[PDB]
Amino acid sequence: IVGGYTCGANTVPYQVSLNSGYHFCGGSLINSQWVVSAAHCYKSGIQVRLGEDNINVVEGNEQFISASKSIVHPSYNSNTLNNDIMLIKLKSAASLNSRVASISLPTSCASAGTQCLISGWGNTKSSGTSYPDVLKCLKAPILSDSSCKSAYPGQITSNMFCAGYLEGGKDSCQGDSGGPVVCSGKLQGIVSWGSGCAQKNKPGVYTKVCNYVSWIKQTIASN
Ligand SMILES: COc1ccc2[nH]cc(CCN)c2c1
Ligand SMILES: [Ca+2]
Repeated sequence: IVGGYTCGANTVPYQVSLNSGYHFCGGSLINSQWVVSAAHCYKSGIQVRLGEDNINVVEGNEQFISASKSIVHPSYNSNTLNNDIMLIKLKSAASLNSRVASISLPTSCASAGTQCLISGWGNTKSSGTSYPDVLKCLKAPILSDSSCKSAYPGQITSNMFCAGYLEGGKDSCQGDSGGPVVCSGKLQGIVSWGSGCAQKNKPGVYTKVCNYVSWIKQTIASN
């Protein structure tokens, strides 16, 4: 997260870190046994880390639970990042509390202008590299479909939205991948892609979760 703020320990209780020996992606806890992330975060050997603030220090609220199964969206296209969503089933249910909590799926798609919270442990610079150890937060609005399509001609599908600032300076970045965009207490987006981070006229692009609720619910019910 470039141009954000330090969230504060366990203020974003649905945020997960996907760990394969190191943090490599975020995700969101949607019930005691399931995480949603980005399909581009797929790999085998995932441990889900819940209750994290500092990803390098054991602070006492963590739960470390191995993935049993990963399900990439059947229509995920790694070239276009259309359908950039994946579900991860935990080996055992998480213990839910004020610091480890699920985030509700949306019943409705959020409109342009809605303010959202984006969180992650990604890079905090738009040029060069500095990785924070504690969770960073950014408040950003959903942009109009027309602004989003004007910024990324020929690349925005109906399964994507833009959020952020056309001015630049505030955005999700490398290592924020898979993390949540929460608007009005519902999961509306997944950190998916962009052209660099925090560049002028290049907002972040997010998976439009409201289009996937039926797939999520059906998949969870049968796995
Ligand atoms: C440094 O460039 C990258 C590299 C990989 C990335 N994944 C997701 C994003 C978000 C951009 N908002 C991103 C940016
Ligand atoms: Ca920790």
